[PDB]
Amino acid sequence: DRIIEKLDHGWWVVSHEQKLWLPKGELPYGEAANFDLVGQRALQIGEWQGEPVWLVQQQRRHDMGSVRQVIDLDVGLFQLAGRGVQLAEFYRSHKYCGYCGHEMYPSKTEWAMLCSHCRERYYPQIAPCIIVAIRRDDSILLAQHTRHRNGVHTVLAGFVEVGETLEQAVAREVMEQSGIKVKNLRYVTSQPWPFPQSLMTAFMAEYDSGDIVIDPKELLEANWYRYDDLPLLPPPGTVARRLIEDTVAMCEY
Amino acid sequence: DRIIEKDHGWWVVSHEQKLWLPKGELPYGEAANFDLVGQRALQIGEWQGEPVWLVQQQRRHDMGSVRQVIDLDVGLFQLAGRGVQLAEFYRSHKYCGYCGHEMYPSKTEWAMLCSHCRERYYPQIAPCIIVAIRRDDSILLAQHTRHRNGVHTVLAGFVEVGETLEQAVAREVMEQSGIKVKNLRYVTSQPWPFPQSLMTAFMAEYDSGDIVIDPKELLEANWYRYDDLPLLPPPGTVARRLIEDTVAM
Ligand SMILES: NC(=O)c1ccc[n+]([C@@H]2O[C@H](COP(=O)([O-])OP(=O)(O)OC[C@H]3O[C@@H](n4cnc5c(N)ncnc54)[C@H](O)[C@@H]3O)[C@@H](O)[C@H]2O)c1
Ligand SMILES: NC(=O)c1ccc[n+]([C@@H]2O[C@H](COP(=O)([O-])OP(=O)(O)OC[C@H]3O[C@@H](n4cnc5c(N)ncnc54)[C@H](O)[C@@H]3O)[C@@H](O)[C@H]2O)c1
Ligand SMILES: [Zn+2]
Ligand SMILES: [Zn+2]
Repeated sequence: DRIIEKLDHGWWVVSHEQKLWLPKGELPYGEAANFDLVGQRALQIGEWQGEPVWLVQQQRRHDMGSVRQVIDLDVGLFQLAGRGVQLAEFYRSHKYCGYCGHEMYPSKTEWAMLCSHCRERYYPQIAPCIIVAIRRDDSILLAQHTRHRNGVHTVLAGFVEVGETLEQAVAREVMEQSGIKVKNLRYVTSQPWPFPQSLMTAFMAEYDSGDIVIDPKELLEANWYRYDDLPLLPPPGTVARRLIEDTVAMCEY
Repeated sequence: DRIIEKDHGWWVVSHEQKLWLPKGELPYGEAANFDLVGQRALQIGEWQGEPVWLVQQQRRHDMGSVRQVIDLDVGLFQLAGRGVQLAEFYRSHKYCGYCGHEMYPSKTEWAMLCSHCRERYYPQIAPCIIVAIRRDDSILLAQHTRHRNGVHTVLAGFVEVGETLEQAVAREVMEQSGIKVKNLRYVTSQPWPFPQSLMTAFMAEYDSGDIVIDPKELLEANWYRYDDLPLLPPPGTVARRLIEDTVAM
């Protein structure tokens, strides 16, 4: 944490209310003076290839928008842009102490908010979330979502509840949304997803039993699609798409 | 979520990160046994065809940690952990952190809602890595500065915002021990309500580096041969599960 000088440089995440400043559609890069940031306060949130990544908690007049717009960057830098967006919301969300009502102040030694009155504190909230590609022989279960409305057929996802494992969360979400039981559950990777603050844990699984019965609150439609006859898919750069490619590349025939 | 009547099952009576443990054990039976009739409860799960209830209440005697009841079956201990964490979730959002007004709970999910500014919160689960680092016939085991109890265990740390589980493993191992690892394999996960972690358990393999410990986290660390292990964390912890899987090789 520090006040920005003229000869500070790097990547500047100027963020407020889940948006960040992307003039010309790009993450600002360069010297502080080129963005009128001298004298402002910033937290260094990481480093990319020799360059500090800076979080400035500030609203600009124009070009504020979604961090999704810089998802074409190297994954490592896009994760760091998302860190800034999530940190600015973390601070905004703990202006007051939840236990106490009293105003909070930020730690100097880590990402945390401390109460001026209570002994209590908070750290940023990461929301663990499962996402699973279910295979049935030569086919993959794909579904359209009620709250999306986008023509994309994708795999099944949901937030982990308190007191449950990732494995229980997969079995519970698959059952609730689609009525099927799965076997041979297998972890493959994870992915920070700042929309607003999820951590994806990505799984493959195999069909075991049951018939597709939908919860219409979550799914408009679900079905088994043969690996070479697929519909429209979620974009590259999501673990969902990678899970579907891996499952296709598996189908061995 | 409603008022309790003379109702049955497992009772998680929790205030300020403790629950009521008469005789050291979880209360089980009808509401009248425990002077609970007319109080407010939330059903938080089901165990062997019987409800598990959370009552947000302080008792005068025998309040304790959920750790006392870890000898229960994993599935029930998970539910008692849920009640403790749920009670602390509600207490931690009496007030809205955005605008400062009092919140009120959702009736359709576990959530706290703000009438005044229309933001909400869900229960915080803190993802946390734990990893058994294997080197041929050997496993990395460390003594912790926090507990100081003769127990040699594996390495663990909280995942950061913006990082993967894989980067969190590599980072925590590097910061605590100085070694670089490879061949990360996921094994399992486990809720750990102390106060609110979700452990994601990994195996890794020694790639390179020498052991140089952070004396603010570790007192000591070394490579132990799989059949000549020091005192290990108690069975039933996820740390013990990790070590026993790597011993089995
Ligand atoms: N990277 C990917 O491949 C990928 C793909 C799909 C979804 N996702 C992410 O996974 C998350 C969940 O997907 P979804 O469509 O099932 O939910 P959603 O995107 O429809 O989110 C809204 C609902 O989640 C519910 N919920 C329960 N617990 C929550 C918690 N801790 N935090 C926030 N919301 C909670 C709330 O009721 C809320 O109405 C989302 O963050 C989504 O962006 C990532
Ligand atoms: N299941 C098992 O067998 C097992 C074994 C070992 C450790 N664990 C868990 O993993 C943790 C690792 O030990 P420890 O060093 O964190 O002890 P700790 O709980 O005392 O750590 C607290 C410190 O870590 C940071 N911290 C706490 N919560 C955080 C959060 N959400 N986000 C970021 N940072 C946070 C803070 O700096 C704090 O000073 C343990 O606290 C415990 O919960 C589980
Ligand atoms: Zn306070
Ligand atoms: Zn509010």
